[PDB]
Amino acid sequence: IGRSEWINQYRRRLQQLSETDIAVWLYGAPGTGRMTGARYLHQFGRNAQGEFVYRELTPDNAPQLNDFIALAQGGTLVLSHPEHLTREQQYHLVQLQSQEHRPFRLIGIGDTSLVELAASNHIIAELYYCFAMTQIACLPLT
Repeated sequence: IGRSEWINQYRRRLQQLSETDIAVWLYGAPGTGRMTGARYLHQFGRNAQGEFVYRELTPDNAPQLNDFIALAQGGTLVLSHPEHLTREQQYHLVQLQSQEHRPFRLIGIGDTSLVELAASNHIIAELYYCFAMTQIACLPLT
């Protein structure tokens, strides 16, 4: 079973995760150190040099999505409460990821795994598609 195996197993995911440009979904209850993973992931990321932007998406700010993408460019982009985003907005996001070379590394931070979000609140399948492989439960490295 193991006690600290989970962290190393969790830690192992980050180490092997860092090379890939694939979107990572970091989820769990707050204080689970998911935020710490993104910075760690970004810091150990190839695009560490690139701007690192994290946005918590209130409805009022959810509209000016584009500024984050433009500002965020060449570097990791971190967002939460992605569920708010318009289907076209979800799709925009999703389309950019498709290119062989990603414009930005996309990390999704959630209380819960997508699926339970996607089920609970509708999320487009395409957006889900990148997410499904990368959806992770953060473990406190402290």
